Amino acid sequence: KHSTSIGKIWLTVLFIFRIMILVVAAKEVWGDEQADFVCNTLQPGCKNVCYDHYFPISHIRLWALQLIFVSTPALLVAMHVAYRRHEKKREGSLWWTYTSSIFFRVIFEAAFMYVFYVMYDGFSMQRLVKCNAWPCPNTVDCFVSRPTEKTVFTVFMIAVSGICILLNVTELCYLLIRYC
Amino acid sequence: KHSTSIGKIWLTVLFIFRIMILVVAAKEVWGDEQADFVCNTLQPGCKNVCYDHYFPISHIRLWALQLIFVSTPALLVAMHVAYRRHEKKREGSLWWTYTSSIFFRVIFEAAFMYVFYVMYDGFSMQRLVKCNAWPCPNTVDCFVSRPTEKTVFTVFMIAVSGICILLNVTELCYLLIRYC
Amino acid sequence: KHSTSIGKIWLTVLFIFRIMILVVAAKEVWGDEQADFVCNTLQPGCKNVCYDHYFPISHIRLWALQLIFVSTPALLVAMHVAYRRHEKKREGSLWWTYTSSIFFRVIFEAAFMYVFYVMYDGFSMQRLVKCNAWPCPNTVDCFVSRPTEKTVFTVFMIAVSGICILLNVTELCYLLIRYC
Amino acid sequence: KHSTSIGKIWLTVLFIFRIMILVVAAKEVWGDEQADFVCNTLQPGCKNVCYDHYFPISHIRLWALQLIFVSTPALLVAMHVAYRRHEKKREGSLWWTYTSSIFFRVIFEAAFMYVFYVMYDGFSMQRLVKCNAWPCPNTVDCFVSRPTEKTVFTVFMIAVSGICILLNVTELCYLLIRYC
Amino acid sequence: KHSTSIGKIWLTVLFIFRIMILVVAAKEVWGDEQADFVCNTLQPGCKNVCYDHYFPISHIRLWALQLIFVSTPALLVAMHVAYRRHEKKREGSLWWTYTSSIFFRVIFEAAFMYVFYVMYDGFSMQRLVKCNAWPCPNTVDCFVSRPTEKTVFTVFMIAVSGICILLNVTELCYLLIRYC
Amino acid sequence: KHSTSIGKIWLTVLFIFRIMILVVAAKEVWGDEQADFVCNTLQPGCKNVCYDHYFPISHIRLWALQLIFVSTPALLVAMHVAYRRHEKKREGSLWWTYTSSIFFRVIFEAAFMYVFYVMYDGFSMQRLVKCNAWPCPNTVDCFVSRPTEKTVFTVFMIAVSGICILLNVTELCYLLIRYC
Repeated sequence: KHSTSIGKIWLTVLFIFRIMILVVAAKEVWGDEQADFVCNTLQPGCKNVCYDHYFPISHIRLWALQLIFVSTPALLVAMHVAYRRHEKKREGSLWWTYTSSIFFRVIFEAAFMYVFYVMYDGFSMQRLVKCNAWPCPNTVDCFVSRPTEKTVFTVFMIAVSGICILLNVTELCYLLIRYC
Repeated sequence: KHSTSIGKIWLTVLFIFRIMILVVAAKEVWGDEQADFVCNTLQPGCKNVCYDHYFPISHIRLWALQLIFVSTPALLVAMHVAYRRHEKKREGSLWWTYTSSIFFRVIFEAAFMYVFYVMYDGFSMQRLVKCNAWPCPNTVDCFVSRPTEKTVFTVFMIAVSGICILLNVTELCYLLIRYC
Repeated sequence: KHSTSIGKIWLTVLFIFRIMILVVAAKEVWGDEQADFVCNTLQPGCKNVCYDHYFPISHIRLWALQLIFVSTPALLVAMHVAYRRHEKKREGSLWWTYTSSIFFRVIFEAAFMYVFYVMYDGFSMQRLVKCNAWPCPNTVDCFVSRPTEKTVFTVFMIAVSGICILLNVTELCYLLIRYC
Repeated sequence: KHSTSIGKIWLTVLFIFRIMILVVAAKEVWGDEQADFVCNTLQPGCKNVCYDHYFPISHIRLWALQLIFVSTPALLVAMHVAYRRHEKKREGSLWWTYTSSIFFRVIFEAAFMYVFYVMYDGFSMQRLVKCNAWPCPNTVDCFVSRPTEKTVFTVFMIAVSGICILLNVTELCYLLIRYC
Repeated sequence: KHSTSIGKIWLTVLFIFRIMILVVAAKEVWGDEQADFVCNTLQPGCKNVCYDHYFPISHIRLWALQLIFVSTPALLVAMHVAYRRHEKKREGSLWWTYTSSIFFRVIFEAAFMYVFYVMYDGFSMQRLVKCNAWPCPNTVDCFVSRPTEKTVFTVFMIAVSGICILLNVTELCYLLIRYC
Repeated sequence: KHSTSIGKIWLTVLFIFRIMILVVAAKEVWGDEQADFVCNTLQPGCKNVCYDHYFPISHIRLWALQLIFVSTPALLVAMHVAYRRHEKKREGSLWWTYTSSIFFRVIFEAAFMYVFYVMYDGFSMQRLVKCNAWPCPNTVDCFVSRPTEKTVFTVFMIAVSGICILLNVTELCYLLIRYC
């Protein structure tokens, strides 16, 4: 509604960039994450628990959840605006919705980025994971599928999300120096 | 027709949220539920009956049935309204359809949530299931595919359904304090 | 054309209900019907003939044929009406087409329901099928994939088809008490 | 252009019927025609040549070719009409195109039906085929996937094609009793 | 722009015919070209190099490249025409673009047909290929998947391409007897 | 906005050419890149690390990233233009956006072409790769799937990208001889 140049151009383009990466290239990279997960063992069920332990949620599913979460505040505004428009036919209020929506986008973007770091150590996928969860005997060596390609796409998504955080913080800074 | 702000915004957004989770992320998590179901046994047919025993209906199929059921009352209203519109050209009556439709949505939402709890104990998927159905000899250990990721998506869908119940109860409360 | 409330609302909603069940949930339930059909034998070709014997046509293919058959009479009417409209530009006749179309819909619905019962005994799929067709030696035990989930969807489709029969019979009753 | 009731209603509906069967139900029946083709032998390459010998072209591909061939004469007319319309802006001639198009449809329909009979003996798929093509040693037993379901759909397609031939012959009879 | 009857009817219909064959029937025929390529050997890597040696590019990929290549000259004209239209608002020139576009279509059609012959000997696929490329020991027998069905579709595409060449040559003949 | 003939015709046609190659033919040439990657070894995990070592990112994913990157500058301009249009309603500036966009396209095109050369040596895929990464014992022979077909498509994409660089350099040359 009252977006700046970066609000409606550099934020909408980067959002489409993230979706395009997810659906065109990234999704099929993760297609055989479990199928080509190879563990050096003869113990039945060891592969299931080790993959589940080291990948509690896939990266692409986490990114899909993140994109769904950061697009919801914009969607809520587009229905509140279309509702107040018809209600009158039957600033101030609009300002508080647009400032909170930016605030919620920053929180959602930072929360998922924090989840990525805590759950997956850093941002580089390792070739070998060592697993001692039951029923694997002692420690079992398992090997990840396409660790390098997944690292490349992880860096792309994290870097763009970090840029989107900065582009949202500046808009909050601009809106919080005039009003207050 | 006579919806409040939460009726046409917070209820329609949450409904789209559930569909987006189901088709974009959740469905492929359950892609190999039976293909990667691994049992420690040499008995033919044991894997078929143990998977069937512990998963009488898949979670995503239950969620798809729930969404189809909770969207039907809205669909029925949108056809009754378009029918009465042309019938006159050839409140009161509309009020009773909109109050019952909300009532049926609450019952449908609560019924499926109850089915989820009774059928699947709690809301967390276990890594190991112990099965003694014929023809499995004694008790056979079987291992579930992606139990943690399925648990995460189960919590998401249950929480949103619980919120949707509250958003529907308040609208019934508002409509049942003015008329009665 | 001259449909009642149940003719254009409760019949069109149920028809869409059946299609949504078929394409969104049911079809992938039957995805691995033969792939996970497991027989306890070492005889080549035994699995092929036993599956063919017990599933001469898949449930979803029978339902797809049923929906195609019960939608043609309506499609024929919508083209006859659009043809008579332009022919004049270049009741009575329309009444006989709409009464026969309902009649054919009832026959098609009842015929497929009868085919379901005769071919598949009841409406519950069994876990074990015993097969003695050549080249299987003596009697061979075979195990069905997802028997419980298939039973659940079978009951849903049969119940809705039975309701659709009743909704079509009443319209025939209403049209056959005024004219005759 | 100058079609009768059966020309534009009963012929167009049956054509959509054939396409609907092909794409919705029939295509996935033939999905594992070679994958589940099982031969009782240890000879490498025997399965490839026996399947190729007994299925020189799949039924669904033959039906797809038939539908493409019987729809081209109508497509050619729809471009000739749109070409003569603009040419004048820049009967007799139209009659000869519409009579030949019906004639070519009958020939194409009968040619493919004749191909089906000659290539595949009758219209019922057998469970067992005996194959002695090199490099199979002596005669090798092979087993077809879903022979009964394929027979059911073969009968449907042949019966509808036979009806379409009759519906096209009558139109030729009507056009060949007035002009000649 | 200045096309004859065969230019805009018989050439556009045949082009759609080739696309329809490619996407509806032909593409799935080549679905398991390498998966069902069977060689009589125990040498790892032998199957990879023999399939690559005998199929440097798949037939459907070659046909897709042909259709893409023979469609750009028409696409280039449709953008040059829309560019000159707006440029004036801001014959002779159009004639030279339409004559060269037909010329390039003939060259592209003939080049790919020549590539098909040189690369694949004739137009019939053989059941057996004998391969001696490293690391295969001596000569290894390998067997092609669906050779007869692929031969049938190869003949269809070659015959239509030959017809399209003749339809393009006549238009060049007509355009080169009036101007010169 | 101020594009020449080559800017809006020969550059947009080549861009569509690259997308058509990628989605219609190229993507499923790379469909089984890892599935048919065959290594001569019995060491678990050896295949995973050798494929990852020699294919850090798939060619099609690199091309998809390249197309996304070289289409962003045009997308940014189309939103800046639509933003300045409405801002006035509420040359010079447009010139600097269109000149930088061409500049960024050249850099992005050259950067990815350089990445292709450095990462993959030349532009021809080899049949055999020798791999000594842990845990592979000594040096292990591995064999690539469809090396010749991938080489053919690699040459096509490199040649078109090189042409696109030249078409973009000339436009920069034309714009940098009038202004400067």
